Parts: sequence; structure tokens; C-alpha cells
Amino acid sequence: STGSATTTPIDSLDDAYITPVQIGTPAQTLNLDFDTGSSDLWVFSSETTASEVDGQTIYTPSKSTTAKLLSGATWSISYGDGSSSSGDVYTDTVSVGGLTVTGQAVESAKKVSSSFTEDSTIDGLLGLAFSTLNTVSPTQQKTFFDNAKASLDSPVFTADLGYHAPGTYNFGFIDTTAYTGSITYTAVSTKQGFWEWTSTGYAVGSGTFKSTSIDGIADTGTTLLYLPATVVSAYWAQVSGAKSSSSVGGYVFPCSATLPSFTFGVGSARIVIPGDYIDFGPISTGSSSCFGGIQSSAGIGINIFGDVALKAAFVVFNGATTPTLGFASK
Repeated sequence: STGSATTTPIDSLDDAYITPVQIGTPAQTLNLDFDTGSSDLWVFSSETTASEVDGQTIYTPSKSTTAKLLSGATWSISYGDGSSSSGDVYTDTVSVGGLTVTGQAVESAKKVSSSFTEDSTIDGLLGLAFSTLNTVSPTQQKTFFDNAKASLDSPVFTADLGYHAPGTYNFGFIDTTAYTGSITYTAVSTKQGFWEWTSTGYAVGSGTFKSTSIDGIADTGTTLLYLPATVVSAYWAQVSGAKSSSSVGGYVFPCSATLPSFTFGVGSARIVIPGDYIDFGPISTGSSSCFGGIQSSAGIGINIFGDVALKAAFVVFNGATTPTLGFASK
């Protein structure tokens, strides 16, 4: 089997992407944030504290003839950005782009943090990291991909995120029309539960490539590119007037600037992030100070190849017995 679904930016900055997901019978369609950095499929629901729901579409398990309470199961998650959610668990039928999993754990939120409430466009998350990170207790549950894997034509999914435009998540096949040149594959460590890999280096604009190993995670659920402070300083040094602002919480730059590109290495291959992808607009409405899309990972504890990086590439998440990651230009 295969599946193919369009993923759409939630706003004009590409802060996140939402993908429609069918849950239950009859289908209840929710727009979920596909997150290769976590492993829970959780949704706003009829059980979510009413004051914590603000415009989201909810899953109502009592209206699904295929929903079953997973007795005794609870979940609770905290994300790298300080947001969190928790609740109980149902199994139900879940379909993405024509690919159906029966008996998928659907984690129903009883509580969500303010950051989730405030984002009316995101109805929940669909985790695509390794199932070892799933938070369901006392019986850990599998991701949608893990459940689908054996049925797929090939045990892969691909992320093709757009810049200020829709893109595509495919399951079970590689669309050879969706990228240019070849796909370069690189090794993955699953030891921390992530799609963790090592970039071979970077360049700023038309500058020379610096060969250096940068361990990090491919994370569709993180907006920005978080890299070591040395790398990030080298980038922003090429933007007149850019500075790290402790009050704002990262590098800012004059909105009048033209940003240089940023290149990262995948083996001997190179992915070029155009400068415009690094612009996250005014820090507050009407400001001439703009927020940068490349930020320091210092104090996160891990480097993160988030959407800024991934949307410059066609990315293969290869879930073979020994997982690997592939990147192509597009």
C-alpha cells in the first residue's frame, strides 16, 4: 500500500505545516502537525477542557463506531519549546492520504498548554519519530508509520515541505519526479529515538565550505534551524546589523537586509537553503527588526534540522531494519 497527502503551511511564515488525517468511522478529519521529532498521535477532543479549546476541530470518540477505549492508558508529553499536553487513549482507524491503519492509538487530550490552545489551525500532532519515544503508559504504543510499515510497498515515508506553499508527505514510495539529481543517503542513530544524523559541514552564501561534523535531528515539527553557536555566528556575521538579542530570544536582523543562503552537507552532497527561507519577519507587528531562521542550539542540547532546512530538500525517512535518511535537492 501507499499514501499521499498534501501538507499546508499554517500561516505566511511557514511556522508549521498541517496535514489532513481521517480518524474514526465515519471519518472525522483533523488537521495534524506531522512531527518527525516525536512519537505520539494526539488530538484535541470532546474530552479536552473546554476553556483550552479555541477554534480547533475535535475528535469525538463516542461518535466513532470503531473507537475503543484503551483501558488504563494515559499519556503526557512535554516538547522542546515548553509546550505540553496529556490525556487518555483510544484505538481507532486512522487514514492519511489513502493509507489506512486499523487499531492506531489515538491519544485524546484532556489538557493542553496555552501554546496549543492559541493555535487554532493545529488540531493535534502525528508523531513520526521512533516508537521508543511514545509516552503512553503503562503500555507504550506504536506510531502511525510503525503500524503501517509492513503493509507499505517500501518501508519509507518522504517529506517534501514547501516554502510559502503546500507540499507533500508520501508513505510507502519515493516519487522520483519530486526532486532533482540524486538522493544522498546518510546514516541514522536511533539511540535517542530521533532521526539523528551527522551533516558533513556548511557554507554561508558563496563562501567556502567548512568540513565539520554536525550531529542533529531531522525534525519536521520544529520551525527553525538550530545549529552550534560557532556556525550561527558565522552566518549572521554576513548580515549587516544582525545581532543576538537576549530580550527577543535569538538573532534578529534589519528587515531591510538581503539574507545570504546557507548550505549544509549530506555526505559529499550539498543542500542550499535560499536566504529568503531564513526570514521569519518582524519580531512584532510593524517592527523593522526581523527574526532569524537560523538560531543557536546552545542550551537545547541537540542540533535541530527543522523546517527551514528540510523544506530546501526532498527528504526520505527510510525505516528499513537499519534506518537511514536521504536528501535530494528539488
